[PDB]
Amino acid sequence: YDIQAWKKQCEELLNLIFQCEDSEPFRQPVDLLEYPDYRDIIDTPMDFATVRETLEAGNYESPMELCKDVRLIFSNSKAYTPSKRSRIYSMSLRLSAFFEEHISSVLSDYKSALRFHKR
Ligand SMILES: N#Cc1cc(Br)ccc1O
Repeated sequence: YDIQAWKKQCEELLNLIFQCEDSEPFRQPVDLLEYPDYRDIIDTPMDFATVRETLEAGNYESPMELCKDVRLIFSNSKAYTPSKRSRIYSMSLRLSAFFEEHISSVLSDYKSALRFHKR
């Protein structure tokens, strides 16, 4: 019932995501020089370095907030892709499946810890 355990669990999951080749297009903000119309479609850019920095600065209160930012990386990729068959979008789908498979226990354990704290 450790209410703080999610933070190191998220740090370790972000480390795995950074080791994965599929994360390369998402490790840093999208390059506006390569994609000059990016901000005409995407209102809120997000990337894994920003997620990691926000976590390390102590600026997430819960793993749900981290999960909302990670999911924004994937929805941005889906909204900017010109095709559902594109390379970068295809990498986003595999990364998303891996992230969701691993974040599920983090969220469940945190929510269970909070419910126990308030019993
Ligand atoms: N992150 C990540 C990831 C992990 C495995 Br296993 C396979 C594909 C991926 O995109």
